[PDB]
Amino acid sequence: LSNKLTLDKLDVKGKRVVMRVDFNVPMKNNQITNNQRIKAAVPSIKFCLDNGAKSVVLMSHLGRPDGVPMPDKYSLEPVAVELKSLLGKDVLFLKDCVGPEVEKACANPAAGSVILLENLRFHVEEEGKGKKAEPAKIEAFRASLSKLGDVYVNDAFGTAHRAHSSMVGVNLPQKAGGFLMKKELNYFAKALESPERPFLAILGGAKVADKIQLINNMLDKVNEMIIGGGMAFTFLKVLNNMEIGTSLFDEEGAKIVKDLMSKAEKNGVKITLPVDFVTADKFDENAKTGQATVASGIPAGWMGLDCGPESSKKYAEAVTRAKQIVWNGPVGVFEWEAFARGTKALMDEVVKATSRGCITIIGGGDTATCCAKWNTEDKVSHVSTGGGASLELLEGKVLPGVDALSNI
Ligand SMILES: Nc1ncnc2c1ncn2[C@@H]1O[C@H](COP(=O)(O)OP(=O)(O)O)[C@@H](O)[C@H]1O
Ligand SMILES: [Mg+2]
Repeated sequence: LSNKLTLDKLDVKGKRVVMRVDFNVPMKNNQITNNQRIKAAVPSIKFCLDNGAKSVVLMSHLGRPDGVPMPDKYSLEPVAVELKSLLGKDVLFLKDCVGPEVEKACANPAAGSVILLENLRFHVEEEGKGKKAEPAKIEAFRASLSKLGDVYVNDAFGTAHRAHSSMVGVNLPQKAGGFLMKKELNYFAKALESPERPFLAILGGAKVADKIQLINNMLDKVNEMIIGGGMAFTFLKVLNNMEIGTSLFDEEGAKIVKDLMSKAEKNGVKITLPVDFVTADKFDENAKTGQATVASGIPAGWMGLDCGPESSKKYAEAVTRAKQIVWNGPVGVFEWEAFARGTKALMDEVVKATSRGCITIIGGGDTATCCAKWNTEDKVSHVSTGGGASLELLEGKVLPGVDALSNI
């Protein structure tokens, strides 16, 4: 951010501040399971209020409602409640994020007002697609958001890889990076400058279509890569002709698997894929469970939701060799006890590695929740609010949310 406006240089006195945050927090049984991402924005929010901001209007997405209002499933209302406790101030929640009624709520607020808008992705104009997109409405959506403040702050590190309307399209004269954006970028700048080697990337989780497309460039930066979680099945189906049942599979990514493996070979990147699994008869906490290996395949109508013990051993071996690790994506559905062992075991190993001097970086809305669940947040080097955003920094890219900020 050396050439970007940041919040420490933004005059907020008497100003309405419209602020993009990443409040895309994990939810289970409808409750917030980790408030990490909300707590992480509090320093910027408090700074604005302590320095005389007239208001702070907070906007985020939650999940992927795909441009349709889904207040039953993906409302940010619970976040407003949580933010109250964390701030020490009350926060007014609006049931939309644009236009007439929201614009009036934000036009001239009482001094010190904190306002949280509803899920930006209830409108197809945020992402620009759903559910297909339309330029004049996209422009109009961005215009509306811009009226909600006099100055703009982006503290949404976790979303900074998304060139979405709220992230790159707000038109106000001063667009400043917040303190979380600064903290995260500064950490990664230093950690990625001259990594300790071997440098291992651990890629798991879900969102396989997105994550598989990051591997090509990551292969130029790391010395080893664990490909686990939901992403492994695309690789195993292609490379081993493994039956994968109903496990996550990315048709598009499947087409580049062999090219990625070629490139890993060319670059001397050792790829560790799982070799065994805990299977489920459906995507449910209380599914019937089984075991499978790559040789056995996964039966029809069953899905692999965790790696098995033989995979955990191979993952542990990669971790023991590492002097630096970036981990994004649990290696199983760790939210459900039946499918949590692989991720706990990997967590144990990553903690052990830190203790003997490994630089260990865990990132993501869900992967950071692994740290919270097993009480390891202060037992690794850094826990980032960014998952994909962090992987994009590892690739060596500028994040669109940062690029869109005002130059100094
Ligand atoms: N084999 C699997 N099949 C389906 N989902 C999985 C599997 N392994 C992990 N997951 C899920 O991936 C989800 C989070 O992945 P992701 O969003 O990519 O991570 P992060 O939010 O840290 O970037 C977790 O909710 C976990 O339940
Ligand atoms: Mg996630």
